[PDB]
Amino acid sequence: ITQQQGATWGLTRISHRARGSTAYAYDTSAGAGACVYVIDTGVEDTHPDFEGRAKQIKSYASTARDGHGHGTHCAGTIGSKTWGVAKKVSIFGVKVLDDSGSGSLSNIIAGMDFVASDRQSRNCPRRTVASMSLGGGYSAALNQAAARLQSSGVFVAVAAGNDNRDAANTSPASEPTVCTVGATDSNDVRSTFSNYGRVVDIFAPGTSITSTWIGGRTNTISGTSMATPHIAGLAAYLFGLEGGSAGAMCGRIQTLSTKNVLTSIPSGTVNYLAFNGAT
Repeated sequence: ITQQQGATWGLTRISHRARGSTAYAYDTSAGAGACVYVIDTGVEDTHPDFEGRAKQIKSYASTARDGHGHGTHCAGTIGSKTWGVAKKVSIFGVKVLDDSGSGSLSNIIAGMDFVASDRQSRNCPRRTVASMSLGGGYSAALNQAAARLQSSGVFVAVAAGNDNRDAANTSPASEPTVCTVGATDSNDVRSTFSNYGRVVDIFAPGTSITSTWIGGRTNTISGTSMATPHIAGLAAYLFGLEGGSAGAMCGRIQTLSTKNVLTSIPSGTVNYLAFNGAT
């Protein structure tokens, strides 16, 4: 167990039962041997903070690289050296959204099955994760694709949505079999924009999260898209430390989670906050 001093709040929060720490405590295994696919606007794999552990390998949009930054930020929270949860994990960028931030249903689905097939040919001994920080209106097609990816042996973490309503009307968030992620702020209050409801499985840091950005810079933004990679990284971390299965990982994260500390969690929604068991 090592301690990253002065780490960004999201990392400090998932490594401690209570607010107050300025450090990120985590096991040195740091997710080594695990793989995390980021289905978003792409990942600027040239960012120095990835130490070459990130690779943008597929695009279904107009361009082939992340010209927005959203996907790079999520990738950064997953495993960048300075802002990441699993600092030694391998990251793969799958671009399904154009640089504006939008993409077709067909391309989003195609991004999911691509992960399902590609991960089979990659050396990912500890296991594979799919991080989906995207969420539009309800879509059976999106839910089915996410379900297929999950069933194929990949742990899928998806954003709950930012409509401040039940995530039942958001996809892939509404898919029962995936791990749906809500967002919280540094004072343990549900993010003002975070969706909720029975379909949400876990909450993680999502308000004012700092991470990698395009141009080799950094940025601080908010959204369930920021909370999702905390969970994606946590699973990669657990895979590399205690192992586990893709099908039991969401439940494992719920079991380990810090309970009853969040404010504004309506009855019927789980008051579970991501915890890595490092302290």
